Amino acid sequence: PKSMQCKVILLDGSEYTCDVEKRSRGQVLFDKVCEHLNLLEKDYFGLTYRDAENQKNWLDPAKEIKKQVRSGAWHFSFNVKFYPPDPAQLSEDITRYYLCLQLRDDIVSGRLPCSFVTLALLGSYTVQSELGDYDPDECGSDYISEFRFAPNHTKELEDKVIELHKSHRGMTPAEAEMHFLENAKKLSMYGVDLHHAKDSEGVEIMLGVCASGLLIYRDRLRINRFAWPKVLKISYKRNNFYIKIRPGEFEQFESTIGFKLPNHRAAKRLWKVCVEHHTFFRLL
Ligand SMILES: Cc1cccc(C(=O)N2CCC(C(N)=O)CC2)c1
Repeated sequence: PKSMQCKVILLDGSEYTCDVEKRSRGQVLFDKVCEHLNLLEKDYFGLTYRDAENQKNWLDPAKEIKKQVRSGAWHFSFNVKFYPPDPAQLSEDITRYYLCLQLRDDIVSGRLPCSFVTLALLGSYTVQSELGDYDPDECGSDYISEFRFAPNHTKELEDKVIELHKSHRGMTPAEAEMHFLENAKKLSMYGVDLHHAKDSEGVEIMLGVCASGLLIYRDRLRINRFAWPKVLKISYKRNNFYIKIRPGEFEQFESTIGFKLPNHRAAKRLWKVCVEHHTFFRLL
């Protein structure tokens, strides 16, 4: 039985290596990673890989790994797939812990924009969780933390993290992680997966997929929001993605909004993440 080596980047930035039979479905690898991580609440997570176009794709647990990675290396990342709207309702601390690690990367990467004060508050909870109570021995007026807190670090941000860290004396890692999540979950881009698209008039927009529904960012003056209930059906054809929207009660007919994606694979990728989000958040 011939086995392929798999390399998985974990949320702490470490590499897990294992082997699976070469015809294995994604679920086989995912189960091995989750066992390694002592993760039971697996439903919120998945593995990503990079395609021949270098785009992030979700490894489908139901399909053979080889028919997805195709010509590419068997190299993956472990990621949050479905961001829980209320992390306090997760049953395990270790689940909240992996969600915190994901969000810290979302923030440092700039996928999850954040005000100065929220960057410093989130940072202060991370330090409390990672190091425990504030110690002036480690920290002088010139302190810079090893922790990455933001897409651009300043001395003022490092100072504010320490100031808030001082206020958290006696907080346990689980408690600090829960506070981190209570703040992160409120950010306007929390758990929003963004896709580049053009509207029916060729104007560049972003589509966001999240728990509550589909967002159309036409600009900061005009964001349209379609709660999952308002979304009749989803479809792709060629480079196009279509959303059918319920009529207002007493209008007779649904509306169709069409979008032009960069290529056929980007349209199919958007369709599949929408279907998965609608199913997941239909059942939550
Ligand atoms: C489709 C739809 C319907 C209602 C609200 C939104 C919205 O604005 N989101 C989702 C929630 C998110 C958050 N931080 O909870 C802020 C962005 C989207």
